[PDB]
Amino acid sequence: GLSDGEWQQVLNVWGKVEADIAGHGQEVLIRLFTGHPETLEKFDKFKHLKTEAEMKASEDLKKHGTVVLTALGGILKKKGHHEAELKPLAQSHATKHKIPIKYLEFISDAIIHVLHSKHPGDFGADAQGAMTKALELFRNDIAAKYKELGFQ
Ligand code: HEM
Repeated sequence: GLSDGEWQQVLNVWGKVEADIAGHGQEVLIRLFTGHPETLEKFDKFKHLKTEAEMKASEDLKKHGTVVLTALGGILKKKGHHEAELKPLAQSHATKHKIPIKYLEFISDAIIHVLHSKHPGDFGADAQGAMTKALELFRNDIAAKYKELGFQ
């Protein structure tokens, strides 16, 4: 798990996201979709986005980014005591959306990249370490539920 000092860094970094949740969310999803086009195919409602310009112009993509980052923020503020929050997300993403755990790795990496891109020089080495550990814990607990369901 994370130390209290590490959790404090996670939630300090998260204050940057909360100042512009929609912009961070849109950029996270765009980074995921352009870097890994197969992920776009999992969204019926985003398959029509042929270009990054269409993605950036999509108000509904920005809306979903707010949904995604609001959910992640709620989980992070539990500092690892997130079973109730995480279990339904793991179950919807395995059983309904059919999201391989690899794609959650992709989006975790996308979050780290967006943080550096929007806050260059202001996302320190300790902050990246702590946020990475928090995202790894999130992914690992999802993975446990994936394994329970036998989902690949
Ligand atoms: C930080 C990681 C993620 C979080 C917090 C997150 C959160 C959410 C939430 C809260 C919803 C709506 C409620 C639900 O269906 O459970 C949702 C829907 C969805 N998620 Fe995720 N998600 C994440 C990653 C991903 C990834 C990586 C993919 C695919 C590559 C994905 C695919 C989908 C799809 C297809 C839907 C339904 C979209 C629709 O409404 O048409 N999710 N997600």
